Amino acid sequence: KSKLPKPVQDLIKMIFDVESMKKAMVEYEIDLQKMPLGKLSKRQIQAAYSILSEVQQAVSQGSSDSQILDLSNRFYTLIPHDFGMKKPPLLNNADSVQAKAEMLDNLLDIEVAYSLLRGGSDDSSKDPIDVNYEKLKTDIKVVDRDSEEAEIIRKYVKNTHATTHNAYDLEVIDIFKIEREGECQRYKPFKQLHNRRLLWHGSRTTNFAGILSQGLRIAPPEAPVTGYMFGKGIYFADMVSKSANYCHTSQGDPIGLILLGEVALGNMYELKHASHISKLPKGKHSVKGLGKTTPDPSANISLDGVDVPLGTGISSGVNDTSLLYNEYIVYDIAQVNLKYLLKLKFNFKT
Amino acid sequence: KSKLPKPVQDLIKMIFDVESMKKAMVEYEIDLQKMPLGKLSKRQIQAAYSILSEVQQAVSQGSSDSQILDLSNRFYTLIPHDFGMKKPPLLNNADSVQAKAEMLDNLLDIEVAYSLLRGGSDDSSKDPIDVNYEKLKTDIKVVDRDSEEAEIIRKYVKNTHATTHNAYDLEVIDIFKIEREGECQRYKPFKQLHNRRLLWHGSRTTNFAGILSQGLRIAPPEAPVTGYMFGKGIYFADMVSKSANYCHTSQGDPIGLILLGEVALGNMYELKHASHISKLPKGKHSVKGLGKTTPDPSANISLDGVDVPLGTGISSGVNDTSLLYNEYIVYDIAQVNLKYLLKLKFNFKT
Amino acid sequence: KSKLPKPVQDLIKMIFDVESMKKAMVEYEIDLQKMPLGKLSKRQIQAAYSILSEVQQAVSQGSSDSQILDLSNRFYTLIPHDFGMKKPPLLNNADSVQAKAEMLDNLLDIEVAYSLLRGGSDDSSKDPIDVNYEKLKTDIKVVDRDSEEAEIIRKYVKNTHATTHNAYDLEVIDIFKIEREGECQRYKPFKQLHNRRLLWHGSRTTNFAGILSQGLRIAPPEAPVTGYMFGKGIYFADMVSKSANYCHTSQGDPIGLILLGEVALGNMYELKHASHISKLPKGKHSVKGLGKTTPDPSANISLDGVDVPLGTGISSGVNDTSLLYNEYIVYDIAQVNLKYLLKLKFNFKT
Amino acid sequence: KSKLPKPVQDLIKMIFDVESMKKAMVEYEIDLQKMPLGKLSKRQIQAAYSILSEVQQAVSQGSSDSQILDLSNRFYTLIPHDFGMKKPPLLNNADSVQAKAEMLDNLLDIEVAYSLLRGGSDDSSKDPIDVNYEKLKTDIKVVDRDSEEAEIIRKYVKNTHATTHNAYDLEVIDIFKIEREGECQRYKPFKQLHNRRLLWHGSRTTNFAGILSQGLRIAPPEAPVTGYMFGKGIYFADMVSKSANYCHTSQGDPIGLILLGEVALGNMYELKHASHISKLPKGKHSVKGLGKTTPDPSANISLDGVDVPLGTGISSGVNDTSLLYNEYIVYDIAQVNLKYLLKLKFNFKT
Amino acid sequence: KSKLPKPVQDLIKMIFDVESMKKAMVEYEIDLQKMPLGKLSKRQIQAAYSILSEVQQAVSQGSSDSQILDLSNRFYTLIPHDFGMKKPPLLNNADSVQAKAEMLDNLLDIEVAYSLLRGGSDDSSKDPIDVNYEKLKTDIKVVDRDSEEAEIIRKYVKNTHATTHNAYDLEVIDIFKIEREGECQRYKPFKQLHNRRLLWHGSRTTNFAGILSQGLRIAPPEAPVTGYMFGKGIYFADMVSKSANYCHTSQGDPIGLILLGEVALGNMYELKHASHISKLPKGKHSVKGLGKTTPDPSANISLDGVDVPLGTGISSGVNDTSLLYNEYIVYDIAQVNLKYLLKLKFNFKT
Ligand SMILES: C[C@]1(c2nc3cccc(C(N)=O)c3[nH]2)CCCN1
Ligand SMILES: C[C@]1(c2nc3cccc(C(N)=O)c3[nH]2)CCCN1
Ligand SMILES: C[C@]1(c2nc3cccc(C(N)=O)c3[nH]2)CCCN1
Ligand SMILES: C[C@]1(c2nc3cccc(C(N)=O)c3[nH]2)CCCN1
Ligand SMILES: C[C@]1(c2nc3cccc(C(N)=O)c3[nH]2)CCCN1
Repeated sequence: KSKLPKPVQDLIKMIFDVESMKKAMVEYEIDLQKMPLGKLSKRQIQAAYSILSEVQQAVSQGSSDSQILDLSNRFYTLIPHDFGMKKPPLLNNADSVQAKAEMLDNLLDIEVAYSLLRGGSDDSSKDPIDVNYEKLKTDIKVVDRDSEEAEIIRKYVKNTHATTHNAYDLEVIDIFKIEREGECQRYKPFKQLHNRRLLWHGSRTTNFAGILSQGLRIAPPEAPVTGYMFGKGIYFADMVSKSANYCHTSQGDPIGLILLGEVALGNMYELKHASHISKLPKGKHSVKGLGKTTPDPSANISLDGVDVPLGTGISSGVNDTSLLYNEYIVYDIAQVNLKYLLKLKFNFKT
Repeated sequence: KSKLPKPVQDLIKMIFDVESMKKAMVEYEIDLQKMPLGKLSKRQIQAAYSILSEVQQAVSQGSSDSQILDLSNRFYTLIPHDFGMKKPPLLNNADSVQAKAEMLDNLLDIEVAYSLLRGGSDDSSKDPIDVNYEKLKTDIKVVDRDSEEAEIIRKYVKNTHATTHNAYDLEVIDIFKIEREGECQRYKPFKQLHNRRLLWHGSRTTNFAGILSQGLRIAPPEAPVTGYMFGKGIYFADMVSKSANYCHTSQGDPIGLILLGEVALGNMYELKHASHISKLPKGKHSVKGLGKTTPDPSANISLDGVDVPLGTGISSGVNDTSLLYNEYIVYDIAQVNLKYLLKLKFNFKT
Repeated sequence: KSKLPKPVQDLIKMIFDVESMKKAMVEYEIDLQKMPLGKLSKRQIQAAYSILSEVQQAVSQGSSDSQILDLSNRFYTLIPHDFGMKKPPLLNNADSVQAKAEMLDNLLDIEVAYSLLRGGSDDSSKDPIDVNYEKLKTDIKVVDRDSEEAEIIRKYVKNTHATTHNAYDLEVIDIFKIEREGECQRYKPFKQLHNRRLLWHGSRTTNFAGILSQGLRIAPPEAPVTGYMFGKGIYFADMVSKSANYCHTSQGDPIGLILLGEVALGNMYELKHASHISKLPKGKHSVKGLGKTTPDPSANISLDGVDVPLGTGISSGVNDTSLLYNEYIVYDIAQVNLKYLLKLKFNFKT
Repeated sequence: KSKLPKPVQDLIKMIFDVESMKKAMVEYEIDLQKMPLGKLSKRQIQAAYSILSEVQQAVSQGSSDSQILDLSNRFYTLIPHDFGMKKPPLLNNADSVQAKAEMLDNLLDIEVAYSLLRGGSDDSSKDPIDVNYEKLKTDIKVVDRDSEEAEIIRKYVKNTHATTHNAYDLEVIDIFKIEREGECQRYKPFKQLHNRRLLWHGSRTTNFAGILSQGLRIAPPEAPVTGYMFGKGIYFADMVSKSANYCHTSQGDPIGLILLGEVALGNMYELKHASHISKLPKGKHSVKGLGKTTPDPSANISLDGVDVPLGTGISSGVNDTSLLYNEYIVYDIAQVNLKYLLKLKFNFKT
Repeated sequence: KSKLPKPVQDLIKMIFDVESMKKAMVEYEIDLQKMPLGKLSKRQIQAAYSILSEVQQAVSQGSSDSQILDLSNRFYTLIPHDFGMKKPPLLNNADSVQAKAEMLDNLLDIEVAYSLLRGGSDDSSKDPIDVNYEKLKTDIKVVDRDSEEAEIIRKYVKNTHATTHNAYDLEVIDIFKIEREGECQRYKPFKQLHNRRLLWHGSRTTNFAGILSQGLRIAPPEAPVTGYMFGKGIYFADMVSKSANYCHTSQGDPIGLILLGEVALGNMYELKHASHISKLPKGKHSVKGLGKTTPDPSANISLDGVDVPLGTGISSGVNDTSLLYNEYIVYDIAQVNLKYLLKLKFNFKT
């Protein structure tokens, strides 16, 4: 039987859960009869991305309908949604393209997870636990609840979580230290870059197999730009509250996963409103969206050079921003070093 | 084409939505491969109820396990849940039986809805809209947004909805007046009973076909008692906030349905803590669970004799109660007269 | 002596107050010794705008300093700020250009007001009150406190003002009905455009002479784009709280002015994040920035066809927006019809 | 049997309740064995007042103890408090004298009530209800719950009651219109004085017999001045929250009484901090203590000339005051016309 | 070049800023054309104080106008305010005299600062930084951010700052240890007095040159008494929130200065309402105004004998007070030992 610790074994079952994949798809109204899990394709998803981009263009130009109707019908022909009646919803605005793209993003990681869950040798010489674990290409270790690392992290979570949106309370059930294969050399260069911070990154549970196996990725060129406040990059927050909302947990499934990564920010280009760049000013190596709220700077803390902004949340200098929280973006995956993964229990106050 | 107004036509598509049925089942982790919608049976559900009751008994006695294991395995053999690994959850406590029973309740109405959605004559001499509408055996009319009825109702909803649990805001999209076949004579007697009130009753969208076609029903004898604070009856609230939580809506599906019914309460037996009776004291005809919060009595209002407690929520006399809201229970379905049905939009504040 | 009502006479003294102009300039650290009020020039302000735009460009490119230093020194040579020591602040980021542009905007209206306050015939055949009043080219009337108009407006102000940012409370001291010369024909066309709404527009008191005499204007081409979430246009809000923050009042001067204008919106292009367009999609005639909060739609109200969204503030459908409040933008001044002007007393809670 | 309405009969039993008198005395730690109700004397209470004033003087001078000890022993020799051990508390500070004076105030009205409850003819030719009612020398009438008067009053109570100190909620159980003998001519003069307002005045239930029979009175000369922010006068509030705190109700006895009186204020001398005057500036006829909170002026309302400030509570112009609420004081009892008396139910939120 | 640390150099530029002086004067509506900075006189300010006192007297007596008009005209003849029209405001009430006195207080320290900024030798043998520094006659040192002193102070600031008036958040930018010449011997005596506490004292930035050079001073005899709740003395608070409001910072200038001083309180005379004494009871050496809120006593802390009440804010025993916060007053400047000065950044939540 697996020599893996019990908490890791449970982590493995969580991310490679087929029922969870199926559930996310039905939550999207996708018809599994026509589009089963094993039938998801990458080229199919790229095609869908392209259509979405075309809708956004049609929307910006103000297409004289008809074109919007055909594009909409084309999208649903590729992504078989079952509605029954009322007819398929029309994709005629930014809000609509954003939702569909967010879905394609998730469906791609599910496709990635299903494709890994079915490879190599589906024999039993070894239990499914250790095999699937190996497929992640990531070394996973449990962090003792009573250590220095755990204390810092828990405080990070406890302090950057306030009451302004306290629709729930956070409880850390498990803390894992992580270092995926590949993310141990690639970073070494950007390490010779100042302003490295330990930041939060939340994401749907059904995307973690893809995230651990492939690392955080930047949206492909066929993907619509709408939905990314600061262009196609990798986003992080310094307040657990901001990231936790991307875990999409609920009273039904109050358990979610969240990452903590070391990101070599370098000189940050500061902005207060959405701006599509990806182009970056000379000398800048990241973007910091300025939020209304920020961790108490006096409470900052470090270690090895990586700053950890676990100060309680206070009002920042500028409020003339649309953003509520800080937001950090990098446009090179090499600037990111995934360090920890937290299994969190969301208790809703309701 | 259907002569029904557009809002009613939309109501019809909502309650007879197969994708919605399928989605509620997958949300329960049920494996549709083994247990498709068309395969749901009433006797199967009664059997499942019986097992649940046996678990509750085993739990109260403190069964020396083994018996709990076999009962648990028996439940999952009847209700095929797909877990993958970790093994099926053990049903060894009140909290566990309550969740499963709540599920069986919902699965029964879905079974009822699927069985109605497939009967009579699946021909096309008439569009599916009018046919399915007739299957409800309920007369449905739209209440003009600018009428007296609509004004009273909206205020009822606006005032009994506070900020203590404001995880969302309520918006009335449609208001329907209703009178199902059968619920027009049966009540006439209990009408000759004082203390009639117009109260709220929320419920999952997927249960409305069953509710409209069969009316509100009291739990069967095989059903576990755990989960019903005051025995097997029909529950109502006088604060929309209390009932709205049973609609189980979310950011994904922020739309829900809620009923308003006239209930001939008669003399109410007042209690402050859960009590399983169903037996009722001589001269009493209902139970009022006393809550910490209550609509402002000064703001009460009537019409035809039916009191409408739309006063804003204030602290009640007694707080020495566990209950947060008032709760009304009747043990005879004839004491209930369903009058209106509201389509509501839940806007979460998050 | 002036036949004007006392409240209008007081309004006149307010907007044509020289001490107020002088005070706004010193608040900007401007040195009146070098740059007196009478020395402000329009070409000087246009030049300053150009420099600011050049800084923004330098900032976006990431100019290798030196260029940033010379541009900064050029700006302060044109706009003489007295610092004393520490040296002039460097304009090397978006946040810096925005503040300076906001200042140039205000300084231009002050220049406009000073230029009107000194023209025609500074004789005394007529008192300064009626003369200056005429210079506004706007017909001003007092709205009786106990009328229908006043009631609607006050409710508009009372309901769209919540407690989330209740750093103050609002009190309407005077309500004026207005129709400036020119804004009585120019609009007639766009009146034949649907979706006309009565919206709020706040602004510094020292800008009202310019606003009444010239009407709301769209930023000139030399002006930096940074600072306008949706391009150079005319912005309105449907929640008095949003607009009131642009009055820049305080415990020292708790009195401010705010406008209510009828804007022929037409088809609104809906967005959730900043987007510089001005280009507009075919068929769209305005932009609606979607906020997290919005007036209760059920409470909407009209008259003559102009909708007045005085519903209390509730959570809107989407929160996936950066914006807190709704925001409406039009890119043609003819789409705007200034109707009322309110003198408001801000009571801070502190 | 009494022809008095039931609500008035209940009012009568409330204010002439001996058990209530006894209870207030034991709440004061007074030993009824030594000082029974029937043993309370007016001269005894005046003597006690004098001692208290002497303590205040000793406190202001900073008496070298001993004098403080003898005065303290003298007070407790007159007012027999049972402590048991620890010894009698020392009266050596303002806070101590204030509490004792407040007690003497209450004990005097109880003495007054007991002295009325035992006079004339304790025969039974008439029931105790009508007799005691007559002893009040006040004409009492019930105000129908569905009238104009009741509506105004209830709104007055509902709006001037907020959430800042919402340790309870208010419910009006009975509303009485009142006009005591004597207070129907005496006022006629001051009626020819502007600025008449309908204000709140709360007070312990055990003081109402004295208040109805003798009217609101100003503290006697022997009484300490400490405790009266603005000298010995008659105090009123324009926010039910302020007055309700002087009813001293609780979860045990959540029922209290509160008055509404018409007071001919005249020119008000405005102050922001305690000031002992009673001397009043020429032309002023009352004092208005300026509070941080005040009823919304726009919502003011009148009738017959008496202003009723039932506007919801908002932040007032000045916060540089110690006072939280407005407070009105008059130094001539003739300036007061008691109009209504409300029986209120306090529901604590706890 | 100056050997002073950079943070001290910045402190020096802050308090000796001429633009800041000019700005405070224009904020007062003072006409710099008539009353330039260099034209401010001490005798002129004393004269103005006298007039204010005369107005207060006229107000208390209730002067039959005319006298109020002449006094008002006399005040504005001495203090040249530019209004333009509407005419000069009438000084006919306590609220008016308080504002004017507060202004004279500030104008005097500005006069003091301008008089120091222009003395000795305006040569350049030494840079203006070290010269002006010497003129303060105060030894200034920077306290390392990571020391014991800094930790205690920051906690003092973080805990005595709540959410009840959280219109802003506090950030300590610099912490200076201070000991002015003279305040090193004078205190030695009162050090042999118990109950020494480290308390807060806020003040306008433009008053610090005067405060450091002359120390905290007690109002002169010609000064009005109105405005000083407990007579002319030196006031301190034990909750940073109370003192911070006297820094008069804003979104425009969110930076302020605040002092921490050791005050030898001795026996405190406790009061709950304003009381003009200065006379003090035998054995008492200070006054403590009792507030509704107070630092958690359990969290008290000391060092060398000086208590530091940095407990979080909790409800105090008595609420029967007008005061919201505690307030300490001493009537001998020798009882005060200025120890630290904090540069604070105010972040408004708005
Ligand atoms: C909306 C979007 C996003 N913005 C974020 C800001 C802070 C944190 C996260 C996170 N995932 O933890 C964010 N995710 C844009 C890129 C993909 N999803
Ligand atoms: C938990 C339970 C329930 N209690 C309620 C109290 C007030 C209202 C409702 C409602 N459905 O609107 C309630 N439903 C017990 C019976 C079935 N579900
Ligand atoms: C920041 C900016 C602005 N945005 C607004 C949104 C709603 C209302 C107003 C207003 N003035 O009442 C706004 N003003 C951009 C254009 C000039 N000032
Ligand atoms: C404390 C004191 C008092 N101050 C008040 C201010 C507003 C209302 C009332 C009231 N009784 O309704 C007050 N009572 C001083 C005079 C006797 N009691
Ligand atoms: C209003 C007044 C004042 N009262 C205070 C109470 C606590 C602290 C302070 C402070 N300056 O930090 C105070 N200042 C009266 C004397 C001058 N200003």
